[PDB]
Amino acid sequence: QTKHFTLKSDVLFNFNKSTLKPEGQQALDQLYSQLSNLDPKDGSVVVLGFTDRIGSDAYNQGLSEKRAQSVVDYLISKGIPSDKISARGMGESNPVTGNTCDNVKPRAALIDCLAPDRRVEIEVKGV
Amino acid sequence: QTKHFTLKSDVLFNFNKSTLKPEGQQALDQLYSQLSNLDPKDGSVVVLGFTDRIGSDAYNQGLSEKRAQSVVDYLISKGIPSDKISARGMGESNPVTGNTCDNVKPRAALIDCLAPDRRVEIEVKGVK
Repeated sequence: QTKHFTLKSDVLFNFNKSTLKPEGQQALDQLYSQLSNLDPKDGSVVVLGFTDRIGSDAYNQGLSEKRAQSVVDYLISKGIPSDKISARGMGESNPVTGNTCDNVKPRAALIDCLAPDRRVEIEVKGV
Repeated sequence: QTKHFTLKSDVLFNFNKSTLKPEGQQALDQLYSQLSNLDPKDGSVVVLGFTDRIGSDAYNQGLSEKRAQSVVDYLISKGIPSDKISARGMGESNPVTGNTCDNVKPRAALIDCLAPDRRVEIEVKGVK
């Protein structure tokens, strides 16, 4: 059995930062039950960080990876074994919004429209 | 005679980049006849780039400069002599909004509130 989780980066992290906000800690707490029912042998967890097509929530590079790694770190401290979990920074790839926001021009409104693309996804194999 | 022009950085550039956008070229095209009719002996152009207060001082300064050079480089190609036009990046200093946005959240609302600070200012000296 495979499970999929999506968290909002706007809730998890401050702008340009990868330190988990309290609300982000809580959202990982609330999912940790089901996020940890792993097969001892072949259970694995992959944390994938994404931003939007203009990278609106960062001005420094590497933040989608930093954020995924930051989520891994937290989850390991909750009790996922470190050899069972890994982080990847997917940047702007695989946008959820598709072409929805192509014609949105103001910076504020474009940020809003692109919110669904600013997320961390978690794939759990073997539950 | 001195003249002052202000362009919206949001129109001229993409977020966190300094490549002059088409609509930025076009906005420059439209002011051109107002900033090219210069005196050969006293006429000068200065292009100032400003950012909002979000992020690093030094970061915003650098971004600021590149944006100003992009505007200058383009204006040079429309026909302004290189020795009469100049670029100066100003970072987050001299904000138009003052403290108006100090407590604004979340980020999109703040970005919207800080818009007037994200600008390119152009000073034209000695216009005929």
